[PDB]
Amino acid sequence: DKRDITAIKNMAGCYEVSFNFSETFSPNKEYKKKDNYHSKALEWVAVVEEQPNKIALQHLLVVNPKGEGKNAIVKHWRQDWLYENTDLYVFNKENHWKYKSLNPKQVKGQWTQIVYQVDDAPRYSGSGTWIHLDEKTFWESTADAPLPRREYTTRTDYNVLNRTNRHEITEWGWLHFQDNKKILRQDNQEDTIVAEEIGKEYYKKIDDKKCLIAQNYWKEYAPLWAAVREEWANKMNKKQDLYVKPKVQDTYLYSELMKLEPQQTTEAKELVKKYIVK
Amino acid sequence: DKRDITAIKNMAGCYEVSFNFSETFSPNKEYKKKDNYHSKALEWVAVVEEQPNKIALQHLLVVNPKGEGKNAIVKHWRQDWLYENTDLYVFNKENHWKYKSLNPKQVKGQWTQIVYQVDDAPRYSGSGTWIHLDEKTFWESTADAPLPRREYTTRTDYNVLNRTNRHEITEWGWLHFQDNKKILRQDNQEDTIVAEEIGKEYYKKIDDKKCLIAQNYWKEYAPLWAAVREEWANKMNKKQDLYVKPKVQDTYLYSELMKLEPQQTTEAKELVKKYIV
Repeated sequence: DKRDITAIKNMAGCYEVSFNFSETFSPNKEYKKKDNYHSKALEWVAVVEEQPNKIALQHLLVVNPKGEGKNAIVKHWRQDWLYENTDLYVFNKENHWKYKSLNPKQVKGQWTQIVYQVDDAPRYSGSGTWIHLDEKTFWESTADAPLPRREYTTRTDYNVLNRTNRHEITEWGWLHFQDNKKILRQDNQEDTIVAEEIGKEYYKKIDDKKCLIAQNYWKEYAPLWAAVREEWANKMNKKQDLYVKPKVQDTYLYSELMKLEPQQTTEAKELVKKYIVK
Repeated sequence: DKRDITAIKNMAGCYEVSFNFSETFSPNKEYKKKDNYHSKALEWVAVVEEQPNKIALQHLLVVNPKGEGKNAIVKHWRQDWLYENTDLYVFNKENHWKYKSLNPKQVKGQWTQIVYQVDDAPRYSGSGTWIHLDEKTFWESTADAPLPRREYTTRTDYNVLNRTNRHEITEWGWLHFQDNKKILRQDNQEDTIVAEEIGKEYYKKIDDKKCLIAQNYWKEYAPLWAAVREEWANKMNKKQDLYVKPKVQDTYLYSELMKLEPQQTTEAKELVKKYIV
């Protein structure tokens, strides 16, 4: 179904995003639910790569609309879509992502979505079939993920967020629905659900012109980010587990990459390798 | 798909149900969320009617497992499944259900689930396709519905519950996931969503023995209820709107039927037609 490509590419554009999360259930009766979350943003999603069965989508955030360049844009998670892919990198705990090879017969008709981090490192991976039935266009998958900032800045109750993600194309844009389980993963033990949350992320399509600051940034700095991507790919094509340093020399990778200029491709690649433990 | 029929019939058996409801979002920022609802129950789901394009499932609750017969059993929502159905009764508001016709083109591959109440009156209807992909077996649809007991016993804040219902077959049984919206449809202001709720009902499969008390009741009282279904069907097959009197003589219908005996079929059909306007 080629309607599958239409749906992925319908997640591209200029959007005003409403971020919303509410806690729901817990296996502990004494659990005290945390207050609900709401944020807002201006996001431009771009199609960085279109290949025969690969579509890559980069999210960029416009923080200052009255500005120009990189100081007005903050990069956001990338979303890569691969058809009938058997090679996945999934989150275990901490800074460990493990290679998982899927059965090639279960991934038939399916698309794998690999969501990446701001520094372009792997964040989470899942596979599923796009459904174009009942006047609805949706995709669902479940994936273990690193804790987001809204959570690590607020609590230490858990280490893995299991996300059941749903991507639905809508009249006004798209919705990223999430039914998440907050899990405590400890070694040689079974996972424990500390709590659960529901999230509804609304992307309302607006005119592309209102996201021009980001389009102009990417025109210039795209070649650099392609090299960052290529290096991560070199590691992950070796099909071995990935361990990633969070900070080297009290500096994070995204910050170092951002300081770099558009043509400093070689330098960028060396930086990625400096944050890969192997 | 054949697997379609297999999926509906896997929603049957003896189950231990866990009911879980949590309010989530509201457009009123000053809204105070209500406490979460949790309950448990023992239920028997049975296949009462199976024809090629219609499968009906009756839910019966065992309230006392050390009991005998009728007073140990409480009737629960019937679930009728109809393939490629164009005739639906949809909840509007306040004891009124409106007839809706659908174009056969929209319902291809789809099944309609009409959920009925304890008095076998209609509650909600919706249509959707069963998905058998990704090692998952699911069905989803959206339907405006009347308020449940959990809510009418406690709130007058709203009058219609919009429900997005997901029925998924699982190894342990089935799950009823609910993404619902709480709406006030009114006068002097229009549809207001008061709050949103998420519900997850877990129907875990257990030994049939635990549900026999109910199986026995059904063997005896089945024909009375077949008769109640016959009268409602008469009204509904006339494809016109339905208004149901909530109470006559300050008496509810289920209560009257529940005061009857298997033999009393005519009286039942008569009691039903008393509450039909």
